[PDB]
Amino acid sequence: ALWQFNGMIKCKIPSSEPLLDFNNYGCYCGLGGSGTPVDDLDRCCQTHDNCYMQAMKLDSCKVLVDNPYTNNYSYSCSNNEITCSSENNACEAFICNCDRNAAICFSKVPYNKEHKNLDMMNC
Ligand SMILES: [Ca+2]
Ligand SMILES: [Cl-]
Repeated sequence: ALWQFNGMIKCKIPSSEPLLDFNNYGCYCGLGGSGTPVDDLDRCCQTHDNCYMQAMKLDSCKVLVDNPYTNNYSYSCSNNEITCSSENNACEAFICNCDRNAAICFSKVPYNKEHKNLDMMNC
């Protein structure tokens, strides 16, 4: 769920308020998306959106209203490393992996302030 994703991003980027810094960025960082990613961070967000789409294709998520932004899962942050838990069931585990991969991706790409609150005519 969004709560866990926020904490994962803070795990990798301890100075951030992720729900501010990484929402309404580019064409993809925020709910849904369109167009061509404007930079590698936006591409991280495109991949994450795609991962949530793939998740929802799984029968294990379809059985539970396991909507990735609201589906709680278990993970830890320790020494700024994210670990998804073996106690997660299949849908939860898939979402946790999507979120972990995106958090790591965000932490390894430039953050370009010119792409914050981008005009969608760019998308
Ligand atoms: Ca999105
Ligand atoms: Cl990690």
